[PDB]
Amino acid sequence: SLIVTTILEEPYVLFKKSDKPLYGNDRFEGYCIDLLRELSTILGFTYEIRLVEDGKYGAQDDVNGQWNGMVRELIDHKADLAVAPLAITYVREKVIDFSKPFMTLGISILYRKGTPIDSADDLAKQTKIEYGAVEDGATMTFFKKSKISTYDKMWAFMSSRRQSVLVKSNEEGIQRVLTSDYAFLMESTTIEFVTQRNCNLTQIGGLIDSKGYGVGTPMGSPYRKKITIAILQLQEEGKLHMMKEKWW
Amino acid sequence: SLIVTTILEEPYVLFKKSDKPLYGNDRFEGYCIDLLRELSTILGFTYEIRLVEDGKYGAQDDVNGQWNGMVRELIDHKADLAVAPLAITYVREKVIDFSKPFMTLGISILYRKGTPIDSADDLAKQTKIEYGAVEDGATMTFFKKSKISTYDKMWAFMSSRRQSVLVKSNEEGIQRVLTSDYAFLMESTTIEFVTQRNCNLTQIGGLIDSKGYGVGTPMGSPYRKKITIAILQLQEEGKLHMMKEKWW
Ligand SMILES: N[C@@H](CCC(=O)O)C(=O)O
Ligand SMILES: N[C@@H](CCC(=O)O)C(=O)O
Repeated sequence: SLIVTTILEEPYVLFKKSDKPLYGNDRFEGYCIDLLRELSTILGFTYEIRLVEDGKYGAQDDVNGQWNGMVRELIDHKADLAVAPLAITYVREKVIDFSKPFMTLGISILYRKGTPIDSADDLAKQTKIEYGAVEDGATMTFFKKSKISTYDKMWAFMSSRRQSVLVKSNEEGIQRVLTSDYAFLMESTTIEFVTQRNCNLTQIGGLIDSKGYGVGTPMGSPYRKKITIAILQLQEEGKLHMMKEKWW
Repeated sequence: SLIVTTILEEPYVLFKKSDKPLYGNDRFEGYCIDLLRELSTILGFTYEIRLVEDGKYGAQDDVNGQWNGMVRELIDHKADLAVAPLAITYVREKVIDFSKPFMTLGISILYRKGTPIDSADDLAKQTKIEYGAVEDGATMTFFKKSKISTYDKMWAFMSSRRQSVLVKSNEEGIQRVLTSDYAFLMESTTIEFVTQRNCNLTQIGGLIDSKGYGVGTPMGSPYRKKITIAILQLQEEGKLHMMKEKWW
C-alpha cells in the first residue's frame, strides 16, 4: 500500500462535505483525487492519502540547504507519490523525479478588473500596488532564481516586504487580492478556477513562463515510468480533459 | 561523442542554404539544431548528427512488434539521442525514454480557407473530401488507437484508403492539401509554421489532443535526467521561447 502525500488546494484536493463523519481517503475529493483513483486502478496499487505535515509544496532552505513540503517527504522516502498540483521545475528535478505532465500552465497575475495594470512590468515599476506569491512554492522560487531584469526587481520588492506579501497559501493570496491593493503571482490553471467564481477578478497579462504539473516520486522510483505511461494514456483517451471540465 | 538521430522537417531541422557545399553538422539548421547546440553547451558533450535512415519517426508493427524510424534507432542503440519534433506518446514510452517536453502541441487539421468544414466531426461524416496523416507517425497512431467514435470512424476511412491518403511526410501532406480536395491531420506547431507561408491554408477547429515533443533516449539512459534538467533551465530562462520566435 502506497503512501501518497498531497495538499489542500481547490479544486485539486479538498475535504468532501457531507452530513456524516468521513474517514481515511473518503475525506477527500478533487481533480487530483480523481487522478489518484485512475492511477491506482491502472497500476493496481492501494494507497493512503496523507496531507503534507507542514502544509508546503517544497523549497530548499537557503541557509541549511534542507528541503520542506511534499518534496522533502519524497526525498526522505516518507511518501511514495506526491499527487497534487506540483510544478515540474529544474531545481526539483535535481532532487526528485516527476512523471510526464498531466497539466500544462504558467505563472501569471491575479488582480482586480478595471485597472491600468496590464503586465508584470507595470507592477515592477511601481510600489503603490503590492504583490507576492506563495512562500516555498515554485512561483516564489522562479522569481528568487530569475536573472531577468524585471523579475529580479519584483523579487527584490517581494523579499523586502516578505512579511506582508508572501502568503502561506493560494487562498490567503486570493483573499489579499479581494481585501486590499494587492496583485498575486500564481499559476494560470488556478487563476482560471478563481476567476470563474470571483467575477470581479481577472488574470493580468499572459503567461510569465511555461511549466507542467507532474506526479512526484523519490528519485529513482520504479513507479515514475509506470505513472508516466498511465498519464499519457489518460491524456490520449480524453480523460484528463474530462477531469478538468468536471472540476473547473 | 554522441550519435544524434534526427529527421528533416521545417523549421525544426533543415539543410542550410549556401553557395558552396556544407559537410557534417554544418549542413543543418533549425529549431532542433539550436536546441541540440544549447544542450551541447550546457551538458558539455560532442555530437554527430545523422538523418534517420528510413526517414520515419517511428511506429510499431502490429504483427511482429518491431519498430522503425528514430524510435528503432534508439532501441537498437544505433543513436544516443533523438533530437527532432518527436512526440511523447504512451506506446513509445513503453520502449524508449523522453526528456520533459521542450514544446507542447496537439493534433489538428490543415485545410483551405472559406469552406463549411469546421471540425473533425465534419470530415468524419462525409467522404468527398479526403483526409489523412503521415504514415508511421504519432498522429496516425493516435487515430489507429482511438476509441473516441469520431476518430475511430476517421481511422476506418484512413486505413481503408491508406495507399491513397497516408503520406510519407508532412511536406507530402501539405502538397496534397494544395493540389486536391484533401485535409491533412497534423501537429499544431507545424500548422502554425505552414499557414504563415500559404495564405489560402488554415487550421480547422481546435486541438484534437494535447502532447509534447521530447528528446528521445534509449531506455535507461543517464542522459535523460541531465537533458530534462537542461531543457527546464532553458525553458525557465526564456531561451526556448526565443528559439521558437526565431524559427516561426
Ligand atoms: N503549484 C506550486 C505552488 C503554487 C505556486 O507556487 O504558485 C508548486 O508546485 O510549488
Ligand atoms: N512529430 C510526429 C510526426 C508527424 C505526425 O505524426 O503528425 C511524430 O513524432 O511521430
